Amino acid sequence: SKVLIVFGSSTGNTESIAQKLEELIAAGGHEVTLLNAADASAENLADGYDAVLFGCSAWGMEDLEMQDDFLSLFEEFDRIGLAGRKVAAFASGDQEYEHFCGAVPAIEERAKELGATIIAEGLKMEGDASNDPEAVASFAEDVLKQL
Ligand SMILES: Cc1cc2nc3c(=O)[nH]c(=O)nc-3n(C[C@H](O)[C@H](O)[C@H](O)COP(=O)(O)O)c2cc1C
Repeated sequence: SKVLIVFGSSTGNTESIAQKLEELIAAGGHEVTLLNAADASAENLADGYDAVLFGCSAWGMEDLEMQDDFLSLFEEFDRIGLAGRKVAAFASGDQEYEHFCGAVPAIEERAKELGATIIAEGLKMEGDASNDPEAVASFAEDVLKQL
């Protein structure tokens, strides 16, 4: 299967998780493409992919709850081509904040509204990939079960 992992990361944490997921998922035999959301154009972004994984870190303040680069992309979700495709979401955040990884449920929410099938429980965790390999590895296995 073909997987696109698009992430918004401001200190490299979610970027980290995204590299790890690519690693684990390629070891599962699949073609993976890793895309920084700062470099992504929403229009037809999902063409050709069997599954799309969305990474987005949590930022309660100034920023309209989402990571910068991901907010610009998320607001164009209906241009991506998500109808009929498999989708899952993951984030890095901090439990000490009132709303922990709030982008997770919204990504799942909008995707599903645009006709995508959510294939794994959304990953909410703190730090980078190495901070919590067990959380990353579960997310990956769940995705890999739907590929
Ligand atoms: C300005 C500021 C606001 C934050 N707001 C939230 C938030 O409300 N919810 C949350 O879960 N984490 C919040 N965090 C934690 C960050 O999202 C956390 O450091 C995360 O790992 C960063 O991910 P990234 O490096 O991939 O962008 C905040 C951190 C900073 C410093």
